[PDB]
Amino acid sequence: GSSGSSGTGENPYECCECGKVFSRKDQLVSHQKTHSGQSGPSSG
Ligand SMILES: [Zn+2]
Repeated sequence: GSSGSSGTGENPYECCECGKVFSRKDQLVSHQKTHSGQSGPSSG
């Protein structure tokens, strides 16, 4: 059976950073928060 068994299932919220899917964006946001991205000690 060769049908690309990479990524069983598809969802609108799939953290590419590590590779974790969620149910509601909300839950994802809290996850992506601790992931690569523009966030640090700014000046203001
Ligand atoms: Zn992640």
